[PDB]
Amino acid sequence: NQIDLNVTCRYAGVFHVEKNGRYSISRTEAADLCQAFNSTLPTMDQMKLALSKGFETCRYGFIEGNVVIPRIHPNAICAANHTGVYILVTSNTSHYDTYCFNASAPPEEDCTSVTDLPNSFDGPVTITIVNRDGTRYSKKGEYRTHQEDI
Ligand SMILES: C[C@@H]1CN(C(=O)c2cnsn2)[C@@H](C)CO1
Repeated sequence: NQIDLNVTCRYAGVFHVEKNGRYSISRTEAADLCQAFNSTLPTMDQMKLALSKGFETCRYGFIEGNVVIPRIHPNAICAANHTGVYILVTSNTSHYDTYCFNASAPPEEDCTSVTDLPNSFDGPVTITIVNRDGTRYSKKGEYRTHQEDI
């Protein structure tokens, strides 16, 4: 009973979280997941400031109100070559990655590793935070509050 959470650097508190190496997070699960990181879904303004500090990914993820990809460099296979905060307009499906915002993080680029999931609750799952440099932090618990997400 294991969940891997791959996380990035933070940029003005905003970071990306991919669960189990595939698009697998619902909107309800995303809010609960950021809450376990003492974080919230970023606002569009918070995401635009993170972008300005150096944040980009090549993966769709929830923010408050939309599903987006922050892009700095145009790449044909990432958000159809767009730059800026690219907003997903048309999709049949409901599961993506998520972004999270931690107000207590540093103001600009923070590429240190994430070493804790401070607000997860008691439960049976081995939850492993996997950093881009491969460093891992694991704990037994749960973060999903909606049964349909389990
Ligand atoms: C990234 C922020 C802070 N954080 C960390 O584990 C951390 C430790 N050192 S740097 N980042 C988690 C609470 C998620 O929200």
